[PDB]
Amino acid sequence: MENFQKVEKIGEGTYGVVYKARNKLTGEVVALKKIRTEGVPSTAIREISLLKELNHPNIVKLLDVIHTENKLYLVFEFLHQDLKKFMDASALTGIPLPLIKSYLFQLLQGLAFCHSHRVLHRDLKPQNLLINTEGAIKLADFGLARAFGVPTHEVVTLWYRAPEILLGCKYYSTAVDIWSLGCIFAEMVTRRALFPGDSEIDQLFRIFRTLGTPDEVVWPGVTSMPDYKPSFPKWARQDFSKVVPPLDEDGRSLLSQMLHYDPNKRISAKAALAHPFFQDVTKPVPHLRL
Ligand SMILES: C=CCNc1nc(N)c(C(=O)c2ccncc2)s1
Repeated sequence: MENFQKVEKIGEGTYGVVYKARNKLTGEVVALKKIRTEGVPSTAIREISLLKELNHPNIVKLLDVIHTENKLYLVFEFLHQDLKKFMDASALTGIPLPLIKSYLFQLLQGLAFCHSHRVLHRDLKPQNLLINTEGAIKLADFGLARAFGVPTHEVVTLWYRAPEILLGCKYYSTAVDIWSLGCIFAEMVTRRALFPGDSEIDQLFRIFRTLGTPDEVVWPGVTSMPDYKPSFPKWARQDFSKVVPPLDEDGRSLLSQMLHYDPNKRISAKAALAHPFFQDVTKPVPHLRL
């Protein structure tokens, strides 16, 4: 904008570009997202202005929404690093379990809050989980699909997409976020993406190959879904101890519940917080190189 100075470009999206900026007047440093077009749909600006009220310590604060000259600016509190970068930097050593558990616990708290207020993220990924030096981790760049929908030179990653979305479900439930967070949990533990699909069908088949091709037994209604094909190959579920070694049984149990095929059987964020895995949760600080 004009009340700001683009320190640097910190991100790219199909929607818009993200900049680290400094408020010429208040001096506060923020992340600024710029978006495209002929009048900007209002049904969007309303679901957006509503997110300005969704305040929680584990949700990146949306400071302002500014619609001007066919441009939409979202001003957010700035964090210094995202989990994707932190994982790459911790890849040789691995994030210590206590920190993984603390991050998973905080993210479930952020989701429990969003979900209790009927708001879904829809596009959780390491790149939009932001961390600070205080040991906090926060949810950012909400999918605002209910605000806009589902999305140059920016291929959308499908690695964290819940199976019901890939199968063409018309209505997303809060379970899509739990699925995405389970995939992230597995990735933090193993230091490798759980289901790195490079196309929608490849994404779906990688999930099937690991968790077994779903059927009416484990997911009632699955065979009636829009993109379900009877011709899908039938893979047997793989031994789950092979999925996230060396994660302990409490962690494996919780992950397995976050990855249930049936959105109705999938654990909620609130129930996940009560899982035995968090009996010894603590809040360590990460070592950050900024
Ligand atoms: C991760 C380091 C840069 N600092 C950031 N800080 C914040 N708050 C960021 C975002 O809210 C964000 C917006 C749109 N897409 C992705 C992230 S990015």
